Amino acid sequence: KLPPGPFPLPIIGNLFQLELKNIPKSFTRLAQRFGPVFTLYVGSQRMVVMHGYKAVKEALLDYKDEFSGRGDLPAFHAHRDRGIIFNNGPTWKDIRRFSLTTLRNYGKQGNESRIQREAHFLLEALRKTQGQPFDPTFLIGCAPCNVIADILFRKHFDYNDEKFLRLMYLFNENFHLLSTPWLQLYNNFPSFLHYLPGSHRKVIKNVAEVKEYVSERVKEHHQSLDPNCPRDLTDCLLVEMEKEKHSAERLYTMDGITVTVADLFFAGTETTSTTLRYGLLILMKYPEIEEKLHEEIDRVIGPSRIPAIKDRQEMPYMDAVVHEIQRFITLVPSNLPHEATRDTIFRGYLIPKGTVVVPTLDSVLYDNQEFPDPEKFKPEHFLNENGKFKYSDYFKPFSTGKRVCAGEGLARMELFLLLCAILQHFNLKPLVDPKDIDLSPIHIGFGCIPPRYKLCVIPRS
Ligand code: HEM
Ligand SMILES: O=C(O)CCCCCCCCCn1ccnc1
Repeated sequence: KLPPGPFPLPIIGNLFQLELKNIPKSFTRLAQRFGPVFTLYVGSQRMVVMHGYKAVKEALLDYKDEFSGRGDLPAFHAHRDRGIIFNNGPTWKDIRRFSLTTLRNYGKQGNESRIQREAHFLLEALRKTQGQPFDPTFLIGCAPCNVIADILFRKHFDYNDEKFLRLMYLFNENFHLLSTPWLQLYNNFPSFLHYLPGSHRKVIKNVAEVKEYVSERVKEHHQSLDPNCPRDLTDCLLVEMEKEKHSAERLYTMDGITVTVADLFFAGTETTSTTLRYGLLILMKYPEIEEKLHEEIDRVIGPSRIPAIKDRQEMPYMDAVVHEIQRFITLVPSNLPHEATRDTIFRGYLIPKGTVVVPTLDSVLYDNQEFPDPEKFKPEHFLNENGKFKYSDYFKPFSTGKRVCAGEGLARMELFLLLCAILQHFNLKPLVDPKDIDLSPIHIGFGCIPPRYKLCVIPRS
């Protein structure tokens, strides 16, 4: 006995129910017609979609083990059932718990200091543009890139090095491309379409170039490994592997490790970068907000002292903007796809093993009761009428549960420390009138991709 759904047609199924440029808006339409749990078939891959905090909460927390699987994402058949993001096999639980442990120890003062170092290079690069117009995409991006780099490869990159930029280029191209209608079709009809021309070929060339670059980095680390002396997360995984040779039941291969690593790298980068990039664009739209932030920075931190995590509890306005940048932009709006590990019962309904379960996040992030006027950027969505920070259980842009984002703590510290560093030293100057900025995502699918723009940064000191 399944959840309500539209009458699915042969082979295509429910395709017609969805606008491919805007799946999330199409899920919300379905939420009115059929309620907070509904059944879609696309391909003949059956999926269950939950809408609204109540229904999204339950699915993620109440039925933890049941929905802890990873729905199939064919663009990433080079990552599939290895690593962490894209993996549905029995190899998942142990790689995830171990990578989590490792991050937390590299992370505690290590993350604050690491991020803090990186901001010196970031600011230098922003100064360097000598107040003239620049696309921030591959400037602001280098900062979260380096941070995940040093954790992963103890490697640090200059801002103009060829390969660095090429990695960032691929990260960005795949994200744009994975948010286009053409890719959405690819994702549910992979065997009809895979071998045809079109930009799934590009997204796949690119997944491979990234895996190849990482591959080489993991072999480099083999060949000069001091087992006594990890230098980065790569070594720790190599080390977990060597402790595991005398065992026919293998839970790490060179392959296993290169994927864990690629996952962390591209997620460690593209994710923070998009957020930051969409944050600056928002703040050029609302000059009054950017200015309230300058006053609070100058009052609590002053012209020059480096920003720290301890400054957060003391800046309730920044805290609400960093929260609202994330809330408003709904970076991953349909979440990452879950799947039923087991046949299960949800509220009243049957969900078979192998059903893709979509616990949609923008429906939570955009609750009309939690956040009146959810369509508007409004810092006071996280402030009592009293100027103090207002916590929300509805702030789930990292999801929650057995598969909660592995990079949460890092990302959150990044958006804060970095936004702070940026605005302390510069003001934003756009090249169009604040009134004229479209803040709407240009591509909506896998992520929400912001308009491409240029700006100027004007030194404060
Ligand atoms: C900056 C904003 C970020 C957002 C909004 C975000 C969001 C998400 C979301 C929504 C998921 C899906 C959770 C689920 O399966 O239910 C996810 C998974 C994941 N994220 Fe992130 N992320 C961000 C940054 C990062 C960073 C910085 C890293 C790593 C350094 C990271 C690493 C991962 C990994 C490895 C998974 C797969 C988890 C698993 O299946 O066990 N993310 N992320
Ligand atoms: O294809 C590659 O190897 C690199 C490009 C992949 C870009 C995907 C970025 C999506 C952000 C969603 N996410 C992924 C993990 N945590 C959040």
